[PDB]
Order: sequence, then C-alpha cells, then structure tokens
Amino acid sequence: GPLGSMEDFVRQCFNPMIVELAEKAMKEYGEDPKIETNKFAAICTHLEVCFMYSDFHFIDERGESIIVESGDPNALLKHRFEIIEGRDRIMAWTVVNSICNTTGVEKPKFLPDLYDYKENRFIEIGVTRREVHIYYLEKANKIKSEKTHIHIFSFTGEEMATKADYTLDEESRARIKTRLFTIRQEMASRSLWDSFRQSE
Ligand SMILES: [Ca+2]
Ligand SMILES: [Ca+2]
Repeated sequence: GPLGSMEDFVRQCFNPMIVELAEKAMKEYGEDPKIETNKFAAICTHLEVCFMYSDFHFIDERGESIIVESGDPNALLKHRFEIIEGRDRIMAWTVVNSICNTTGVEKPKFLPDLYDYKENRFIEIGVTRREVHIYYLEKANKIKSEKTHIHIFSFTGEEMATKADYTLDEESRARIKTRLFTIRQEMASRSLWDSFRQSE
C-alpha cells in the first residue's frame, strides 16, 4: 500500500480537542509535532485513553460508583475522576494541590494522569507498543515512592495494573482496548504501524 503521513492520520482520526492538547503538550516540552510524529500520535493516543478511562463514571447521589452513557447525566452526579493530563503545568499542579488538601491524599512527586475519587488515589496511565510488564516496571521505578496506582494498556489487549487491581469494569477497559485496536489497524492500513511500534 501507499505510505500515508502520520500527521494526516492524527488529524483525521483524533478529535480536534485531543490533537490541540497534544500539540500544546509537545510545544510546552520543546518537541515539534511535525518531527517527532510517532510521539505526537502516542501523546494523542494516551490523552484519548485518559479521557475514555474517565468517560461515563460518576459517583451517585448516594456516593457510590455508577456508569451512565447518556449525553445528559443527572446534575447531582459527581465525576468519579479528575483529569490531570492535558493541562499545562501550572493548572495541573493547581488541581493536584487542590485534591491533596481536600482529600488529604499524599502529594505526588510527578504529575499523574488522573485522580480517582472512589478509590482515593492518583493514577498513572500508560499505553505501550511493547510488553506491558516492561513498561510497567519502568513506570514503577520512575515514580519512586508509591501511593499512585499504575494501569498499563498495550495495543494488543494486554493490561497490567498495580496489585492486580484494575479499577474499572471489563466493559470500560474493553472500550479502550477496542479503540487501541482500531488505531493500530488504521495505522497499519496506511503503512504507519511497524515504525510507530518500533519507535517507543
Ligand atoms: Ca503530559
Ligand atoms: Ca502523564
């Protein structure tokens, strides 16, 4: 087949808010989305996963955890997750600080991806083109000390999470894995996949 551009794939296959947030994140760290293109696509993917992880999950009027797929939820419902990723550094730490003072949870040394109000913990999400156990160990060894929960997804459907605790129901994680499969398949049809996989 013909080789497509990863730029084209990213703008066609991710929603514009994700793409924009990804561009902003790369600029913030001095990376150009038009050169580190595989990285661009990885950052978009990771962002989307963070959003999909939190999608639909609320804490009900009584304070337990429920799933609603409407577009208009009950306005007394609280979002189960805070989303830290996608925010610029100042706002990300502002949110982390607010969570920590309120819930009294310990302050992390690096910005995590999410906060889970049900489980009362920060979450580090990862999406890897390699084996989940290796990526898992890399992440665990970076965070130094841990209350932060780690949840790793791969493009082939494997997961690994701290203490074999996967946080979400199978259906939610299936949505995410289905999306990752679709990303991989679409990259493959544009002949972008083998390279994307090898660049991590
Ligand atoms: Ca980030
Ligand atoms: Ca992050």
